[PDB]
Amino acid sequence: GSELVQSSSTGEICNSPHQILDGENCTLIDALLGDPQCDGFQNKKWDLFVERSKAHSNCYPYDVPDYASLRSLVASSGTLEFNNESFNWTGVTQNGTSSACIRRSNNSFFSRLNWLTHLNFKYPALNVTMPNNEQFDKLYIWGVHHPGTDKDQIFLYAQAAGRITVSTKRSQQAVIPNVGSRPRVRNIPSRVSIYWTIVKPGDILLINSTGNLIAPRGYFKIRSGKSSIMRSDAPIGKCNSACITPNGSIPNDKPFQNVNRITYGACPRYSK
Ligand SMILES: *[C@@H]1O[C@H](CO)[C@@H](O)[C@H](O)[C@H]1NC(C)=O
Ligand SMILES: *[C@@H]1O[C@H](CO)[C@@H](O)[C@H](O)[C@H]1NC(C)=O
Ligand SMILES: *[C@@H]1O[C@H](CO)[C@@H](O)[C@H](O)[C@H]1NC(C)=O
Ligand SMILES: *[C@H]1O[C@H](CO)[C@@H](O)[C@H](O)[C@H]1NC(C)=O
Repeated sequence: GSELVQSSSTGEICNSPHQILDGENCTLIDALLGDPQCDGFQNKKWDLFVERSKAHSNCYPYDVPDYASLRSLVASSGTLEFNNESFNWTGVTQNGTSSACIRRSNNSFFSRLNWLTHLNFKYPALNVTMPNNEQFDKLYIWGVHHPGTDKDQIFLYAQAAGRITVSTKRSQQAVIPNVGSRPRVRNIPSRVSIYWTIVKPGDILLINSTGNLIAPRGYFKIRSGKSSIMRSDAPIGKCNSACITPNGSIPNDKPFQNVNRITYGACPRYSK
């Protein structure tokens, strides 16, 4: 029967009763790192985050090796509560900026990251620690910088590229920066690779670096938690509905549904 299956929708997503966050030009990852279009998303919370097909990044060219996993982690958690922290950044210059990441017409950078360069032509071996003495877990986002040329590498860090090691008592992550010119993006042949690390209470964050480090300014709180993300170009209207799809919201009364596999909230079984 067809009275058991739902096939239609208004085409709109209803803004109630689930907290929906429309990304517009921004991906979740960009709102996390702090891309300048995405400054309004700071410390926002949500039950469902909606990515758009038109989304574009407009900052430093970067890649995230474990993109999906990170995008999914932060998704479930459903918060961007960030906390600034006082790292001991001695011996280095802070707040590097780029003409590729524009903010108020001035060269800037990802709001949540800290680009360290040499100070007086020295870049000491960093041995900096940040303990989690809190009750909850801390989520730290950091990166490694891959300059286009050796000339840039010496300009920025005053020595050749060496290993970056981010470890805790439970794990260790080690990256080797790779000097090499990758195709220009926003006139930038350099790249940044994004990595992440979770620190449990009583555990400690340990950073080891001789350059190429793109440092965190602090941590996000990690829930997880049942929130989510859906890729959809569907418009948003004012209404109430418990079940949302990428083709729009639908009512939750039939046992089945053939509009789309992906749903959030109290929904029918997909059938087809
Ligand atoms: C969305 O992206 C377009 C393309 O560059 C841009 O013109 C527009 O300003 C962006 N929207 C806003 C206001 O963030
Ligand atoms: C930061 O690092 C230096 C060298 O390791 C140390 O001597 C200094 O006391 C530190 N500053 C703070 C506030 O811990
Ligand atoms: C670095 O930038 C942040 C905000 O971008 C600012 O609050 C801080 O004072 C800056 N640090 C230094 C030492 O300039
Ligand atoms: C961190 O990394 C380097 C390269 O492996 C290592 O030689 C150095 O001793 C380490 N620093 C600390 C804090 O042990």
